[PDB]
Amino acid sequence: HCPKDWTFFQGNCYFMSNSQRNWHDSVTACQEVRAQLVVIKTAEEQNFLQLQTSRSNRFSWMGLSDLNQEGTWQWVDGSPLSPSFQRYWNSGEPNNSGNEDCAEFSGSGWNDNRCDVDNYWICKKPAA
Amino acid sequence: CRHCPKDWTFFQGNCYFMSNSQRNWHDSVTACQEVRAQLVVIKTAEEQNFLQLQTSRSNRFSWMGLSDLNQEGTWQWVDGSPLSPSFQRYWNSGEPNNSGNEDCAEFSGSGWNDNRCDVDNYWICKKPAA
Ligand SMILES: CC(=O)N[C@H]1[C@H](O[C@@H]2[C@@H](OC[C@H]3O[C@H](O)[C@@H](O)[C@@H](O[C@H]4O[C@H](CO)[C@@H](O)[C@H](O)[C@@H]4O[C@@H]4O[C@H](CO)[C@@H](O)[C@H](O)[C@H]4NC(C)=O)[C@@H]3O)O[C@H](CO)[C@@H](O)[C@@H]2O)O[C@H](CO)[C@@H](O)[C@@H]1O
Ligand SMILES: [Ca+2]
Ligand SMILES: [Ca+2]
Ligand SMILES: [Ca+2]
Repeated sequence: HCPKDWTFFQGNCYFMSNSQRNWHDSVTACQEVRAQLVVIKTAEEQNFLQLQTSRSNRFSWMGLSDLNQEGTWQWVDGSPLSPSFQRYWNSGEPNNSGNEDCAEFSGSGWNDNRCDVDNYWICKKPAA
Repeated sequence: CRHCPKDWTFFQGNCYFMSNSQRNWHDSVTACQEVRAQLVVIKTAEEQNFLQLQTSRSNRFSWMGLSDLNQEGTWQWVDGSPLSPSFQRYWNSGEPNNSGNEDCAEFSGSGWNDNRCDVDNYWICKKPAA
């Protein structure tokens, strides 16, 4: 069971924003609704999110970043990016932007983009 | 830097928007996000005074970004800060009474009242002045 306007998928609820904001404000926006900028835990979830993103032609932020530009990607839950997910980057990605780097769903895979760019976002929280 | 969008009011470096439509608390939170704002999180007594005057003169019940949804009795602002002991004085007499389970805060008369989150109320957004 999920709140109205939230999507249920494999035990979790996902909120697809209908507006755009920078990565930081997106992290904040999800906490406002007792959720978290989506942290992908399984390949099934990734396929699901990538699909929703591509069908709506909307570049969307996920809770993954390398704010120090040290090439060290971490999820907002504190966990690191497993090498198993490195395959989700689009061709040539991730290419540092020269500024704080954040991950976005773009077409078929993920892109590295500047964190202050305005993108749609996706929040996630357990179903009830 | 005291510039605000049309229909928004300025006070101490921030812009406030009072809605003309009504939505439940949850939808109000997301409504403010759509306009690059946040359901009002009150940080100072002075701000509370400014807002209570605006709301009482409009004669409307309006949502603020405060709730005790996570833990009944412990109020939290949507920005992650807890309701301070000093701000508890703003609840109207006899409130919060959790009548039929009320976990969202609204401006009501001269102070605040907890109401059911699924109730349609006007709302107030806040964002930095530019
Ligand atoms: C006279 C005046 O100042 N008018 C102002 C007005 O002031 C407010 C107004 O409130 C009138 C009622 O408005 C709504 O109906 C409710 O907010 C109601 O409160 C009860 O119901 C809500 C749920 O709908 C509860 O959240 C609330 O706690 C309260 O519940 C009742 O609580 C008692 C005590 O525990 C309990 O015994 C009852 O069973 C319970 N009832 C229910 C339904 O649960 C308001 O009473 O007038 C009040 C004067 O007495 C003021 O105190 C209010 O602030 O504000 C507007 C806005 O500016 C202004 O235009 C108007 O002139
Ligand atoms: Ca409750
Ligand atoms: Ca309550
Ligand atoms: Ca009440």
